Order: sequence, then C-alpha cells, then structure tokens
Amino acid sequence: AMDPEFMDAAIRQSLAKLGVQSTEIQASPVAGMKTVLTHSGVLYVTDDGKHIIQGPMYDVSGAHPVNVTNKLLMSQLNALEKEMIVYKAPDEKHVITVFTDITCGYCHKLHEEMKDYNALGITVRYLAFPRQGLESQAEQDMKSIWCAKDKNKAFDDAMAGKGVKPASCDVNIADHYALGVQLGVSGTPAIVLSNGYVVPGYQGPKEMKAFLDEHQKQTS
Amino acid sequence: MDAAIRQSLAKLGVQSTEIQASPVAGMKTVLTHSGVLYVTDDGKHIIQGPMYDVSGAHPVNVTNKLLMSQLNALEKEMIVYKAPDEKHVITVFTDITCGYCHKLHEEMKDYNALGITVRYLAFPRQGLESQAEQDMKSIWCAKDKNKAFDDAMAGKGVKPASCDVNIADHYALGVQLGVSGTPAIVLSNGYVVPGYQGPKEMKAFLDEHQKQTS
Ligand SMILES: [Mg+2]
Repeated sequence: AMDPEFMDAAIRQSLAKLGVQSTEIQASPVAGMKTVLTHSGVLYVTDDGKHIIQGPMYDVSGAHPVNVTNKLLMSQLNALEKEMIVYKAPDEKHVITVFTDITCGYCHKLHEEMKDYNALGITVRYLAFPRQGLESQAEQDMKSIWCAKDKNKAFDDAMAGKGVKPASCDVNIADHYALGVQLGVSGTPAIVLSNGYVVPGYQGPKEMKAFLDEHQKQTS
Repeated sequence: MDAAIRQSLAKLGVQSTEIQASPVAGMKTVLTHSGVLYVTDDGKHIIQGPMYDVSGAHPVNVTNKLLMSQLNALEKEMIVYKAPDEKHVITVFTDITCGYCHKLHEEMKDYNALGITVRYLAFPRQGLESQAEQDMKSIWCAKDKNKAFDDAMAGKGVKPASCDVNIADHYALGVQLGVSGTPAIVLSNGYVVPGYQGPKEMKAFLDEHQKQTS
C-alpha cells in the first residue's frame, strides 16, 4: 500500500515501447512472472519486464491440465454479470457463459435450442463478441440489444430476425470483446465453463450437458 | 535430471528430446516433437513458446535464437548453395513436392548473386514415412547432395540411398522454430519468414533485419 512498485513500473514501461499502452498487472503463480492483461490478450511478463510470452498458462499438477489464465479471468468475467443476458434454468445444475454474435450461424442454432439447454439444467449467460469488428453493423446493434429494458426480449427478437430497436448505455461492448480475447476466444459461439475452460466450438444441449457433467466431476 | 518436468510431460504423452535453461530463473526450455514448452522446475506450470526478449530496440524471439544452436549443429547435413560473395546465410525448410519450393529453387542463382547463401533442410509436409520423406531421405544421403537435389527438382528421379540422416530431426526442429508450411525461410537469429520471397525482397528484408539485430 505504502509499498513502492518499481518492478510493475518497468513492465508498463516495457509494454509501452511495444505499443501496448493499456495494461492490468496481477500476480502469476510462476515465480518471477506477472499476469498482464492487455486488450489483445494476456501476456506473461518477467518481473523486470524484459521477457514476454503469450498466455495461456497451465497447471498440470492434477489429473488434467487446467488453464490458470482463464481461471484467473473468471473473476473479471463474473464481474460483468449484470451486463450478461441471462436465461436461467429452473433447477440449475450448470452455468455457462457464451460469447455470441447475432450474425453468427451457430449462435442462431444455439439460441434456437435455449429451451433444451434450460430443460437440462444449464443456465446460459451471454456476453457480446462481434466478429466484423469493434466498430461495425453487428457491434452497434448488440450495444442496442444490451442496453434494452428487457435484454432477453431484445436478444430473442434480433435472433428471430425481427431487427433491433436502438438504445444507449453505460455498457461498452469493447469490454466484452477484450475479455473474450483474453480468454482465447477465436470465434463464436464461444462457450466458457465455470473454471474458465473455453469449449472447442459449438455443442448442442445433449452433448453439452454430458460434457458439463464430466467437467464438473473432474475440476475442483 | 529434471524428474518433475519429465513426469509432468509423460502424463501428457509428450516426449522431450532436450531440456535446458531459459531466461527465467526456475523455468526450463523444453524441446518436444510438437514444439517448445516452457516448464517450471517443479513440473507444475507450462506455457507454450515462443518467448520474446523485449529489452532491446526490437523484440527478439529468444526461443528461436536458442534453437539456432540446434540448427547450426546440423550444418553438415544441409544442402548448401553458397553465394560467391556471402553477405547473408539463410536456412530453408523445403519439400520437393511443394510448388513454391521449386520457384524458390529455380531462382537460386539470383539469391546467390545478391550475396545470399541458401542452406536446405527437409520438411516433408506429409509427415514421416511419406513418399516425400523417403525421396528426401535418399536425396540427403547422396554423396553429392547438391547434384541429387537439383536432379530431383529437375525431374530426373531419386537414386535410393541410406545414411545417418534422420529427416524427422529436420522436421522436429522446423516445428520447434514454428514452421507451419514450406518453403520457410530462417534467418541468422532464428526469425522465420513464412513462404516464398523473391531475391530482391529477401535481400531487402535481410538488410533491414541485420540492421535491427546489431
Ligand atoms: Mg509470479
């Protein structure tokens, strides 16, 4: 608190040379490296800022590798819960957070199946991840959806093909996009599980439920 | 010994061929058949390479810089086409069934004429035991390797041969360097330029790179 942070200052200064001007520096479990969040991804940086390596980092001590970068990011993820468009399941067995795009093919398929996911005990929470870019057709539309009085109704309507009624908001979609990139999201839909594990591509309700049951059993 | 690292890797089905120091205290550079992993001494944490030194004016990929030792150790099984007045040396992962590899090769004199020496290693895109692998094994086992390579590239067939070369060694090093296709051009500090590049473009990039890395 009254403790100076010379070394984190070296990290910021180093990244600045690389054009990376906005950073969030936290601890990493690897001795001599810090976790460094940027808009373009997570970087592991030595304390002195001289060596950099792209995330993610794995803990392989247990029976399966866990992505500790994503486990760490679950804190940032869960802290956007009031901006998530949530479809809760009656007796929740599992919660997933999906990065979605209203022009995304399998995002349409997934949303169509929302009832089936919910029937299986799976709650789905959406964050926005527009392919086209951080300033484009989908990105602006999704800002309007996210700022609606009833996000569920708005989202359902766009996905149904009814178009989107505009609105303006505190929410910056760019926050969702950066979290996604940090998590390693390389396209939509991107399904993020409770410990930050990002599922490879789309899984429908039956397969997802099966996978969630095992993921839960084999993660602490 | 690095027992903990090796134990961790074995749990994952990974085969280490070399474990050595890294710029990070308590973390090792681990060379595998699928790439370079950075692994803590205690066997617990892993980050996939490469690592970058960002202290100088320009970032350097230190993983590939380190790998240049492995690369240069293989100098005697490279097929070398030296430039009369050598100003740069590049190493090229090639495949005799790769279209741009023939384009690159047929311009060998023009690269040489600009002062660029080209050294080949084999990278059979279709993996080991493939026909490309076999033909290139035989090529690399010829007594006149340049004669054999030119002739295969010119369509005059490949004389069968056996020797100490194990193409898998070339392939693995390529994968470690980050080679994901042929031809792949490797500069004196391990920097990889993917795909064919013409003589003039290559000469320009080499001059820029040399200025940046001195
Ligand atoms: Mg640390």
